[PDB]
Amino acid sequence: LRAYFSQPMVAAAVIVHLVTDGTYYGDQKQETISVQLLDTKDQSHDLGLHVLSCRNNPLIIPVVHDLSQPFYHSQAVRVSFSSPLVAISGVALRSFDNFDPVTLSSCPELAVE
Amino acid sequence: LRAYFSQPMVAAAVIVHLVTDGTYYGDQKQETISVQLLDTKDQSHDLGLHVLSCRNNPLIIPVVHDLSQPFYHSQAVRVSFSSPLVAISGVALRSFDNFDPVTLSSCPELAVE
Repeated sequence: LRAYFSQPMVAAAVIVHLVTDGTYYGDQKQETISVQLLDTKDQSHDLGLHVLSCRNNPLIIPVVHDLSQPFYHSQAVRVSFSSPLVAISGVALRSFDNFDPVTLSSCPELAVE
Repeated sequence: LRAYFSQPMVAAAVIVHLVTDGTYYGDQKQETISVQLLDTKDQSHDLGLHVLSCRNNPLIIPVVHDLSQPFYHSQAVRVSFSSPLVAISGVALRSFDNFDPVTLSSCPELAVE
């Protein structure tokens, strides 16, 4: 599931809202969702495998970004799952409202004798 | 080794400059250094165990901060090691020069008919 966004911002977290866990009524296995952030430079950043629970309806996936590496804008989110009973109502991107960390990294007379 | 800093800022990375690996001439074991960032609220954040090498002389330790969690100022760095031959010339804190991410998270007439 490839979801695009109008304004490419940083991704503090990815909110994935589901209405089905994907669990079949005859199978006891749990269902996992894998989320890859996509940049404006078309690069995939893995966010890992997460199980699906109705208790965690708006799944919050926290993006752990290394502060030495530069921040990057996020354009698309690819959610990869291997179960056809999984349903997603909407995918959200969480950003910082006060600042954009990507673009932020971009008088009298003085007399000396 | 508890090193304090004058201006508490964020810690993008910790630079630990060494002049000895701590390796004894009769022992083949490597020597590890553990670094804990200390906050202004007096809380320890673990940065892990790192081996000491003369090739990797400045020893840039990156800090992987989860973007959902709030940023915190760093006051002190505690470097814990269990070998008496380890020597440290200086401990540095790497921050963002353009912005402080902690404190950054803190007209005409309109006529309506």
